[PDB]
Amino acid sequence: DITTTLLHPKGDHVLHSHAYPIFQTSTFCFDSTQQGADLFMGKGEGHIYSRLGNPTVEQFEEMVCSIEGAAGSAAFGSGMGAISSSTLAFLQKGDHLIAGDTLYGCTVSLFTHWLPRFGIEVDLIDTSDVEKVKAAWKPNTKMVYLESPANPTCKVSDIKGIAVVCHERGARLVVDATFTSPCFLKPLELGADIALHSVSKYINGHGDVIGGVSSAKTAEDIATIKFYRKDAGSLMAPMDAFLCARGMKTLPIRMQIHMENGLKVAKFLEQHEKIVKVNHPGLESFPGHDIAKKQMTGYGSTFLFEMKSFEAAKKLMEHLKVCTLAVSLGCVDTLIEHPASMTHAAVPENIMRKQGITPELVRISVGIENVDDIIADLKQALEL
Amino acid sequence: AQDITTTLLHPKGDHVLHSHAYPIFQTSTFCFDSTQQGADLFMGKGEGHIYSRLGNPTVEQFEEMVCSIEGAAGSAAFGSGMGAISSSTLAFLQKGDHLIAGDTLYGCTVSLFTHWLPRFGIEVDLIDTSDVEKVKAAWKPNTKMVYLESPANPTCKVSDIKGIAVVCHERGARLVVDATFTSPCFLKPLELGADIALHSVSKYINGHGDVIGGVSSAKTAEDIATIKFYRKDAGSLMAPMDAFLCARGMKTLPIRMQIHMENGLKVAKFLEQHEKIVKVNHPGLESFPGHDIAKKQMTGYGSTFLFEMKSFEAAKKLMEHLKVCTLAVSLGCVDTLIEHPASMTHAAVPENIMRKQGITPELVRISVGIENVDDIIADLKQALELW
Amino acid sequence: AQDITTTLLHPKGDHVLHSHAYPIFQTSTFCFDSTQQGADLFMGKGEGHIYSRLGNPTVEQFEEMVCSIEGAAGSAAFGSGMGAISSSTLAFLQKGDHLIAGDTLYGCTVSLFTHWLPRFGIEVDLIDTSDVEKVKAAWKPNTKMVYLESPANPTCKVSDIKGIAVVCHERGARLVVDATFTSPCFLKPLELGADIALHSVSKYINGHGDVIGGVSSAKTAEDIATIKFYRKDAGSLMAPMDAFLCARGMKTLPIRMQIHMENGLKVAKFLEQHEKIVKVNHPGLESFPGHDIAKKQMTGYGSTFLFEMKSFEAAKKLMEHLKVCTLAVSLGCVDTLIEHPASMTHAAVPENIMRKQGITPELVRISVGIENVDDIIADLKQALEL
Amino acid sequence: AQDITTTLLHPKGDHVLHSHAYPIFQTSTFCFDSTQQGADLFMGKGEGHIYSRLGNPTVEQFEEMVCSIEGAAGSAAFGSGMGAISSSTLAFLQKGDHLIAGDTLYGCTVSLFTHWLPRFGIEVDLIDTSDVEKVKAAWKPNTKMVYLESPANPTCKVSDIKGIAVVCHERGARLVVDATFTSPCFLKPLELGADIALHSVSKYINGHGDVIGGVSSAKTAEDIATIKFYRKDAGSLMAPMDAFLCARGMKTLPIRMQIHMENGLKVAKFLEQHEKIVKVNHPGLESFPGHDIAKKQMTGYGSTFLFEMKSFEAAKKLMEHLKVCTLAVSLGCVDTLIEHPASMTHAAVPENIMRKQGITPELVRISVGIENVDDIIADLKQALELW
Ligand SMILES: CSC/C=C(/NCc1c(COP(=O)(O)O)cnc(C)c1O)C(=O)O
Ligand SMILES: CSC/C=C(/NCc1c(COP(=O)(O)O)cnc(C)c1O)C(=O)O
Ligand SMILES: CSC/C=C(/NCc1c(COP(=O)(O)O)cnc(C)c1O)C(=O)O
Ligand SMILES: CSC/C=C(/NCc1c(COP(=O)(O)O)cnc(C)c1O)C(=O)O
Repeated sequence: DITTTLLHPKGDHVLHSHAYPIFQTSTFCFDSTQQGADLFMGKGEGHIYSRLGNPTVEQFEEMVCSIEGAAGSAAFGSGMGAISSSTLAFLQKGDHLIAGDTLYGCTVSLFTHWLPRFGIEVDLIDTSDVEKVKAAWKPNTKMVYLESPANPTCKVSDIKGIAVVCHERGARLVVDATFTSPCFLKPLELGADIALHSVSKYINGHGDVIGGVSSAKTAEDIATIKFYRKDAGSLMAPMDAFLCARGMKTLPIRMQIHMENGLKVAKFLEQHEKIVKVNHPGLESFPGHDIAKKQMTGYGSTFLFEMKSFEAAKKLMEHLKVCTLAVSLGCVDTLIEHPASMTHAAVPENIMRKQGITPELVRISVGIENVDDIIADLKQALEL
Repeated sequence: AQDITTTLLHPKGDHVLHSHAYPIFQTSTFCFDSTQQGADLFMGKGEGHIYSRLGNPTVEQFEEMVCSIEGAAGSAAFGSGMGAISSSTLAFLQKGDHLIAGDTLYGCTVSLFTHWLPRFGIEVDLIDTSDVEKVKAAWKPNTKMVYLESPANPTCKVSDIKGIAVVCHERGARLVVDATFTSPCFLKPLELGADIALHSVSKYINGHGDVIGGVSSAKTAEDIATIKFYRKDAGSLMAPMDAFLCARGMKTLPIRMQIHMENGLKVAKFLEQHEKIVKVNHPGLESFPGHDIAKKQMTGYGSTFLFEMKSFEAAKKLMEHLKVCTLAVSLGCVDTLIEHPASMTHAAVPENIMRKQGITPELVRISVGIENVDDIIADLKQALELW
Repeated sequence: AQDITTTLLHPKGDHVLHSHAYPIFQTSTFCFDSTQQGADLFMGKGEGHIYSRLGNPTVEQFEEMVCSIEGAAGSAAFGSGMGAISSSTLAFLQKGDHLIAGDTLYGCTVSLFTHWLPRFGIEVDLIDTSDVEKVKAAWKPNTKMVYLESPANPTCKVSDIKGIAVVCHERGARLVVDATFTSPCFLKPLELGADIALHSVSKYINGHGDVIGGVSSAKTAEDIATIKFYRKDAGSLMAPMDAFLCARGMKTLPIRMQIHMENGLKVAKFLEQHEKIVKVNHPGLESFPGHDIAKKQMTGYGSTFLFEMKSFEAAKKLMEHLKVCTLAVSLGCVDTLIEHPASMTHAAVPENIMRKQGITPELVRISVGIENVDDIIADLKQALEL
Repeated sequence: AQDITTTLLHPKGDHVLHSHAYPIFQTSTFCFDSTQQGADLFMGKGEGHIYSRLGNPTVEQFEEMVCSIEGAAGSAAFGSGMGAISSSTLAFLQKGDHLIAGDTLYGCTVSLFTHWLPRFGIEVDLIDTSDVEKVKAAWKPNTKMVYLESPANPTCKVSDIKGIAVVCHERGARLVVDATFTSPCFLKPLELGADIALHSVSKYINGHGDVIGGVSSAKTAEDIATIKFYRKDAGSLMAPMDAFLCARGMKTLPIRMQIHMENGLKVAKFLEQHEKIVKVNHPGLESFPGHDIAKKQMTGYGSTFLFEMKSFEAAKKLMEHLKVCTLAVSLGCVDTLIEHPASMTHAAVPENIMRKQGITPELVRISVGIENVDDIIADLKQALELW
């Protein structure tokens, strides 16, 4: 499985060290003027300066590249860095971008405030309906950007169907697969051109690092992305790369538990009288379950449910003993959040409506704690 | 008036669990007491933390240190100098705006302004900013920003920061200054009229050659908020461990700069009088054009500068036979570094910009560290005197 | 009751500035509010910190996690397993005391007990602790301690911890158990009657091969205070960064141990039926001597064990033609390690005491990781055909 | 001869993958090429690594830096000063041996020597080592070691290291010196005849208040090997991250020490002439007994020293009303620290030893940092002149 691959990354040992060393350095020495000059022209093997390339970071990049099935991967200081670099490395004044209508808050901010200032046209549309994508299409359409399942509502898009449109019509497909991890969703295997993650979430999974990663189908696209990163400057620190690579060693095993724990918690919620509705892609009752079972080999453990009022969401969120009230997701312990007033508080009213985000919704990110302990925590909070 | 050495060693803030050194907050998220307290923090109400991309205690401590020396309204830390530069320009410039920038700049700044900005509909002109009249002649109705690096990397070309600020202030343009080469001990652009002062922290501020990072400081609370708003979406963050290391390096910044300044002037004078050396571009030498501007507008000099050999082969022979100096890119480290701009830091600069910058194969750039200055001069002398 | 997985993920204690992950207190010293407040802390009242050698918040968080799983009065972290062992024995033993220790121990423990303790006037007997009557027969009027490893490094020899604890309780001696090889998920010596339980945290507890450290946990508040008092003067400290890494590694200990156990078991059964293998020393095999004791005293098994090849040449051929397993010392890492005890971990052990622990040039020690077992079996299988 | 500043910035050793900063080997174990190569390293021949308890590259780099300044045959790093002290004594002393140690020592060293060593059959006398005749009078046929701290913590009592060395050399005893208070910039006990020189690295060497560590250096390959043999079984290891930080702190050791030495002397003179101050114990003052010995045997002074107020109440009022100085134990940090030995560092010292040390409630110990010395003096002055 994917576990052996992750624990046995390709490459040589450094001074026979079993654990890969942390290259906490800015610069590298040259043997001669020519050797230094050659590296600047991309000939020969070696390093120049950590913003161009750091061995500890490259090891992390290789690990993600191996499970994505990519030509190459680039690490960043945050998911937002991956997202900016995977879009603005390509899009320019006069170009048009189609993006999902329901996206992580700060992605809405990027697509909605910054891109138009740089002369990029952006439409947000319901990407669960492939014909809706075809109708928004323009002659200057250069990219489609998807998040599936979406944050926070878990709305599922047909990545593979959109990928066909993109191939035929000459556009890049970018997919944020943060919510599912590369164990369960491999967008490049579905026709996508770029797959990206907030490493801050599942990939690292220990709640102690912010980082991003972007993987490209072609060698030319990852070189462009890295060229942008050189100038935009969102870098993963060597220490964070050591921590991310370390976290990734247990990724396959953690995902297995996240997925099963998640399925079980959602079912407890779906059949509980105080719960109106549960948005989890693995449920038969959820719209897009068929597409998601087809296009993914498993599910993340972050999902959303509806209470009967705002008072009751507040009641539940503030009387839990095990779950922690905090933003973020995909950590080893359980997190709980209120999107309307937190993660998606800054999202414009009209995008708020079309997304379906209301004060009645509560988002949970189920950890790898014993499931029954998680359920008993939710139980006492709901029933008391 | 308390000395800068004392200020850096005693930054404002409450201790955390009485810890003498400020802890490393290696965390992504923060817990809320209640939905309301968390809701409130999201709308800027109250004091506290949400998520490290928005604000991390260890990073904020480093920001406060830099803010206190720049004399700013606030500072923002980044994953690299280039993150600070992108976020200090593109947070304000939009399609249809015009930027005037110096014609001699760090190579990747040239890349950013010359490849990326035009793609975003931003008009850019690279101008000799050592002549205020050339800046005025380049001005247009839509000019919104002037960006300077002075002394410039790598030729040390000096721009009249005060003189250019007057023009920005009269015409509604922001003045942004990259002061990396001098450090905030010696060059404080906010006191000269700049709106934004920024640094690659990777050089002098950290000083120890073991971190890549950036910082930008704004005169106005609104401009720093805009910068951090851009940083939130562009995602160039300083990691907590890197902030801890940068704050630690900065504790010795004033005494390191004092030694760098003195060492670099002595090495530049030795080189200036050596038979093998054609000329020396250090802004503290009386022979240097713009020495008079540099001495009025700065309070000292960094120790990174450039000199001319008689040939490319003489430069290669020198660079490769040093035992104290290290052949490598970067600068501002405690130990002495040396490099060849034409084929290294500036090799990717388009040909017309590189000849406008005056960069040729005979030039060598040296970044003098805090080693004993006589050991540095002896290392250079032996190499210059080779069979 | 709350499951161990949940307990490790939700340790007791206040958050620091609302930080979700516990901060790394990379500091030597702490500030006082007042002379009295500083003087009061030095007298042990009430709450706070002075200096990291005395107590560091990051390190104490890790200590609390181990203490919670051991069921102890308290825990102390060290710079290495050898620091935990040294501090758990010499904190109590003095000139004229006598120590009974298992005859099969980690090589450096042998070095401690055999070279250093006798120089400090402490008498030491290495005896076969798998037979409780031999423990009784070695007993002396000055016996103050029994030290056990079970299963032993590297042969996996099992001792009757429960039976020996009764004798220790009867005769007024402390029982100290190194449970490194099994982890506190599966072996809990303090439940068995031991007074002190210790681990090289370098192995499973951290489990990522990137930290050296030790921990010792005591039944009584007085004993853990004595251990810490010794640590204050001896100076084997866990660094704040290493404590951050050990706490973090420990968050997945329960699920890692589960895979290590199942993985190890299957590899061991593969080897036991392979015609190039004379015997497998895995305590979870029905064949192995003292399996009966190990099944009763432990709730699982570690993934490190030993097995015999036909010759030294064959052992050499195995270890040098593997593609997935790594030739290296240590154990309990996420990936598979392989080692040759006679010329490595136990090379320094005196021939005399080496003879009677039954370690020969034909023995090979394997530490099974959390890789897919099928891949580990294939690696072994391919190499057993050259 | 190359300056110590240059030596510390250019340590011998190969670069690792051309990295300018030495990497952090956050690893427990190392891979072997073959059964033979692994077996050989345990023997041990020739070059390479096994397991970080036996040797770690990052830690070994820090060890070489110390070894080069001490002029030793080798150095060993530890998890704490106490770790270095335990391993520099108990690696050699066994049951039946006799140790002579100073009567004024760091409190936890008194604890080690008076509680733990006797439990191991080692005979210990604490002696006034400021008088070589008292040392000779305490000598017995089984004396194997003399252990000194000079200037002593906290009273700065000076011992004649050179005089005592002559006696150790003639009689077959090892001389062990704890030079923490002075740093290896100013005191090199191996040049004065000591067999072992050690430090709490937690103080000046690291200098930044953010690590606990120890180091010990021996004049002979055999002695450093025995120390490392002891270390491997006692298990007091320096962590890879802590070694990276100590090596980084030590890059500025010579310049920090120069500023500490001058600041401390100026603060001691200010205090000495102040009406509130009864006495000042700084070995650089001509009024101090043993000033003549310190001057001859050291090439400078650390900046930690003690002074006498008129009362406990006056000491407390001083300590609690400082804005620059920080109230906390420890010393040798870049910022100034202040402490009350009687109730803090030396509170657990048996009262027997407390009075031969001369430690009273009127004494305050100050560790003067590298802040501007006028800011430090103004902070003391304002607190001394309080209503
Ligand atoms: C301030 S709110 C906490 C952050 C949350 N998510 C982030 C996120 C990013 C961006 O990733 P960073 O830049 O690493 O945070 C990208 N893509 C997706 C699907 C995401 O969910 C959150 O709690 O929903
Ligand atoms: C590959 S070459 C090494 C880098 C060099 N300089 C960097 C630099 C930056 C950018 O700062 P980071 O992003 O922190 O590197 C910004 N501003 C200025 C005046 C700079 O000199 C160099 O060796 O000249
Ligand atoms: C160079 S040999 C590698 C080390 C091995 N183990 C060590 C060990 C320790 C000591 O713990 P540290 O001090 O953390 O190593 C204590 N107790 C037990 C049961 C052990 O196995 C080894 O591979 O057998
Ligand atoms: C709990 S009190 C704070 C510690 C202080 N000093 C320490 C010290 C050590 C021991 O070094 P570590 O083990 O690194 O602390 C050794 N040798 C000497 C001359 C020392 O001064 C103190 O504030 O006086």
